[PDB]
Amino acid sequence: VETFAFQAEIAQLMSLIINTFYSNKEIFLRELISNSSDALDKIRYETLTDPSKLDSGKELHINLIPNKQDRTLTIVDTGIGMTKADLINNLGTIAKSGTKAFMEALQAGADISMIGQFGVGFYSAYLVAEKVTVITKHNDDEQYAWESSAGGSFTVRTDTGEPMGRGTKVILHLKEDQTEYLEERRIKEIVKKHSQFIGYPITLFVE
Ligand SMILES: O=c1[nH]c2cc(CNS(=O)(=O)c3cccc4ccccc34)ccc2n1-c1cc(Cl)c(O)cc1O
Repeated sequence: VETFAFQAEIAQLMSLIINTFYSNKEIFLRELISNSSDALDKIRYETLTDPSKLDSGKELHINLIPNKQDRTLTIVDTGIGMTKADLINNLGTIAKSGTKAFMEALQAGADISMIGQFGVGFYSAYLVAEKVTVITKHNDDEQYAWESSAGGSFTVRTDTGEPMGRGTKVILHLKEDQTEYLEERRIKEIVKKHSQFIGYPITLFVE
């Protein structure tokens, strides 16, 4: 298991997300679905020139899976996925130029929801999750698991769980007071409000 530090601005962003009083936490789902849509756009794009890219799975979709027993909400997509290097590079060790000014804007009152437009919407997961596990499989690498409970670090390890074929699964281990996100009606409402016209099918599983 390898442990990495979050880049300083990323850690600062995570703390802002966890600490700032902001009731509109439901935006986390819109942001994770947006990332899934980008990943699906990318594999679709690559397949236009190389159909064999879809050998690991032809279906391009997003599934939302609540599990009340585990207190988890999982967002699964069959997008391009991430290699180990992609996880490290994109989920914690590098901050895009402009991140410092963006956080200064948040502090002066800009809406936390702007993290999506800026390109750091994944971290919205920490509005509702005490821990996030990201399981991913890219055609060019083996299956990996990234994980973090914030606190300034994340881990990466090869994953031995159920093979995914291709894509990414974000497992949100919900905070005790955020169980509304395991309810069918609540998830349905959020998807309709914020993600109704995504260009790939979104299936909300039930229990
Ligand atoms: O697995 C992948 N591959 C993805 C490829 C892109 C392309 N855009 S990018 O800026 O080049 C970029 C490249 C690699 C990793 C990125 C991670 C986040 C945002 C942009 C990233 C977008 C999302 C991707 N995801 C993914 C990630 C999260 Cl966090 C999620 O919740 C669900 C997901 O499917």
